[PDB]
Amino acid sequence: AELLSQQWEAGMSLLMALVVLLIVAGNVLVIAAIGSTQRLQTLTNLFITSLACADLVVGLLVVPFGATLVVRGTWLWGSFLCELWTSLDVLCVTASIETLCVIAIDRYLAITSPFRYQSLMTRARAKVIICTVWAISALVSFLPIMMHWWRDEDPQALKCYQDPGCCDFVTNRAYAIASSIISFYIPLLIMIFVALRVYREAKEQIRSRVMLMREHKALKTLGIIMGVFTLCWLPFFLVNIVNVFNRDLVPDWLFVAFNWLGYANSAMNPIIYCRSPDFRKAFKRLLA
Ligand SMILES: CC(C)CCC[C@@H](C)[C@H]1CC[C@H]2[C@@H]3CC=C4C[C@@H](OC(=O)CCC(=O)O)CC[C@]4(C)[C@H]3CC[C@]12C
Ligand SMILES: CCCCCCCCCC(=O)N(CCO)C[C@@H](O)[C@@H](O)[C@@H](O)[C@@H](O)CO
Ligand SMILES: CC(C)NC[C@H](O)c1ccc(O)c(O)c1
Ligand code: NA
Repeated sequence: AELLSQQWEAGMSLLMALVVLLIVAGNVLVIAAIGSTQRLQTLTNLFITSLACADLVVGLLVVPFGATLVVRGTWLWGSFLCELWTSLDVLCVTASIETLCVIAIDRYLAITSPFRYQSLMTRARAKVIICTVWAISALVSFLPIMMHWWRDEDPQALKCYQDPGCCDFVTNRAYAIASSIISFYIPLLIMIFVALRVYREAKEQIRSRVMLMREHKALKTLGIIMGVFTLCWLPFFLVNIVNVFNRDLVPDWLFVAFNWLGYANSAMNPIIYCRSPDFRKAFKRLLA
């Protein structure tokens, strides 16, 4: 029994250490590549930097803390840090999906009014966009959490809030539905709708020719970013709505799983950016 625990503990700590490393390595690379390569300092890559920062926070903060939880079987860090950890978790997913929308809108704009785009998109304005995203994201994630709008009346739940070694995010139905809709479902819809317009206007372009194939590989890359993010988080967000209506329909282990799949997504973008010649050559440079 104490052997089964020691085996599991150490093998899990390892897998965990790996995912931390993969996320932090991958995203530092992306930030450095962009930071040190003028060729890669497009306005669009500013949003990528932002998205990589969200993933970076998941790597440095979110995953390590949740790893100690998954490994040791309790929250070691006390109540305040549990709330902060919970916030940083919600913040990141919110910032990611909002930044993806911005990216999709940037691309729709550049593809359908290259001239208006030219005289409306500047570095100074791209920074305002990024900050506004983080501002709205913080607004929507921190305040209700710090202000306890999320808590439940149930005595089983009240037992967990009092237990300083419990860090379970048991929420009332109102918050479950609300935060899901506000932080994920609405920007998910917006992003899809916009990304389908981008696809249309890109296919009503085909009918120099190499200039247009290079742009279309880049577009499809962003496409994959958005698709993969959706697959990594939608199963969690459906299961979240469903629990509000029936806690028996979907097994608990699968609810935990879908959340980790969510965290896993922060590892993926740097791999996907390898489709691009420039990133790949910058990745070889840096790693020496
Ligand atoms: C909480 C949920 C419901 C919000 C989800 C919506 C966001 C994903 C998107 C939809 C459209 C985006 C907005 C579209 C345009 C802008 C203008 C943009 O930058 C500027 O206006 C710079 C102008 C300047 O100051 O000179 C600021 C961000 C903002 C509000 C964007 C921030 C994110 C928005 C609101
Ligand atoms: C952007 C996210 C914002 C979400 C804001 C949700 C705030 C709503 C707060 C809320 O709905 N409750 C108080 C929570 O402080 C009610 C719950 O406590 C509920 O458990 C009880 O009223 C039950 O008795 C239901 O019949
Ligand atoms: C393990 C818990 C803290 N993970 C929370 C999950 O990432 C989440 C993200 C956004 C939400 O709106 C939400 O309710 C829940
Ligand atoms: Na607790």
